[PDB]
Amino acid sequence: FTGVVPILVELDGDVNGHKFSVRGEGEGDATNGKITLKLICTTGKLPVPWPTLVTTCGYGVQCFARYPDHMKRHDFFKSAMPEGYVQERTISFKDDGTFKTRAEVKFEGDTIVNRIKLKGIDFKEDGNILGHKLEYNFNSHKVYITADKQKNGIKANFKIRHNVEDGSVQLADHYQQNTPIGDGPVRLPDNHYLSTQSVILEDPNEKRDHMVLHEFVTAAGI
Repeated sequence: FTGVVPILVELDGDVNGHKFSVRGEGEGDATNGKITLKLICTTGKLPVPWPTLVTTCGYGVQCFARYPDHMKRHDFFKSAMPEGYVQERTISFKDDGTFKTRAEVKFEGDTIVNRIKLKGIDFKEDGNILGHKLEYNFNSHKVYITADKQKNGIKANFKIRHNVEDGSVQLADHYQQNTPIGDGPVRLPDNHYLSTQSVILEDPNEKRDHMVLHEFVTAAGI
């Protein structure tokens, strides 16, 4: 992770029966804590607004967080490489439905690959998610990481705030658990967080339903 590593993202999902697939490619720079991704919906029109997938694909790969020198001891993500780790989540949108996600992150050659299955249920058809009322941007968060010795992994907790067009804010509770795939020693961390910032852009020469994602993540709190 000292250099620039290519990324591959594969997502197969169905939210309230609408099946969709999303494929993306980009590169992460852990040294500077940067991520860039172009993600494209291959099945046509995305049932859900793009920001709701930012965490799934984007916060999907968190190896590329920049852990400062005095905190390098707590970096589970890089510590689990190259065998990889499993990333499981329940994302519950307040007063609406629920994402439940299983993802595997590992190296396949010089490339890091993020493979996800997503299944969402109980969404209002005129609610903020299925009716596409979310603004095409993303807010700044704190991913609170904590150790789970019993599962030899970590747990994560954060509240994502999705800006709504009318000025309101759609809250999304993330409950995340990570487990390493490899038999080796991974170090399980003291309490800390990952402060995240994101911008969401467009490729003008891309006409398929897509999103261009930038992430900026640095660890803090020790």
